[PDB]
Amino acid sequence: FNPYARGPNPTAASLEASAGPFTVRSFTVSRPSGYGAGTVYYPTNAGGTVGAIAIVPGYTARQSSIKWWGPRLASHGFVVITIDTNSTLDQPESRSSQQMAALRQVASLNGTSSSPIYGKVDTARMGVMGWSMGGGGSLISAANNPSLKAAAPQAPWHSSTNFSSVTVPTLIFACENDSIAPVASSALPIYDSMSQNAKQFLEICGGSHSCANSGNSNQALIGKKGVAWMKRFMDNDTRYSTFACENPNSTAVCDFRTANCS
Ligand SMILES: *[C@@H]1O[C@H](CO)[C@@H](O)[C@H](O)[C@H]1NC(C)=O
Ligand SMILES: *[C@@H]1O[C@H](CO)[C@@H](O)[C@H](O)[C@H]1NC(C)=O
Ligand SMILES: *[C@@H]1O[C@H](CO)[C@@H](O)[C@H](O)[C@H]1NC(C)=O
Ligand SMILES: *[C@@H]1O[C@H](CO)[C@@H](O)[C@H](O)[C@H]1NC(C)=O
Repeated sequence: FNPYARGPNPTAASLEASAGPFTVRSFTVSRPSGYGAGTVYYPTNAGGTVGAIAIVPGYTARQSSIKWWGPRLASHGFVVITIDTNSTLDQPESRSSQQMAALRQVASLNGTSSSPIYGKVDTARMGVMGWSMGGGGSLISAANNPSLKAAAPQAPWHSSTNFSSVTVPTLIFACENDSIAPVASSALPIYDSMSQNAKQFLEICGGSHSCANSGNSNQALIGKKGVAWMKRFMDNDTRYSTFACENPNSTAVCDFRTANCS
């Protein structure tokens, strides 16, 4: 028996749906501690403590760019914080620090009797996501904090592609037609650098740099993969092993790679 398993046995249809099995509520963080602002999404009815995921936007961008992940993930049994950075022009290292400050504050709110997430969080089970420089920051977070259970950045950018130190299970979303952080010089080299981990590469056909953002036309596939990855690795939930590891057989997938996935 897996003490972290939540929710019904998954299906393709249940993971491609706009909403998971749990009812979601949200709040604005009242006093953001070490980052600009944040929104916490949480399930009201998960039936046990859940892991936490912190999601960071790209350069110039705000929560709106990554907000669709909050309800999508929380509805499957996660506490999700979407942040604004101290500056829209923060670089990846700063974004990583702020992402981890957001996870810290979620852990603090677990212990805060006034918070809607009082006693809802397993602080030992955490995940990192983000777009562009926030995706680079997620990879920095993973490199610096190997106790993180999963990473799933989208269209990442970092001034270095070498993440050979990362031992955290890492899914990279990439966008075929990205001209900001081209796949061939950013996402794919970042993927190829990682030698120690479970990892996956999923490139979306015809995608611009914003192909995994709020308002994308591939929420069925991208949401299925992001939830499956986080369930598999944050919850050690092998019910999700096939959904996490499979080549999905979608018209939307223009490049796929996976390694050390079980
Ligand atoms: C973000 O700003 C807060 C001040 O509100 C500060 O505590 C934190 O250090 C800043 N983080 C970075 C990485 O600059
Ligand atoms: C969060 O608090 C609840 C109860 O108030 C507790 O059961 C749980 O273990 C806490 N999370 C962590 C990681 O300690
Ligand atoms: C990344 O950095 C490590 C540590 O220096 C080095 O051994 C390795 O060759 C580099 N990886 C790539 C893919 O360049
Ligand atoms: C992949 O999906 C298409 C679209 O529905 C389907 O026609 C095809 O038979 C599928 N591939 C496999 C493995 O069956």
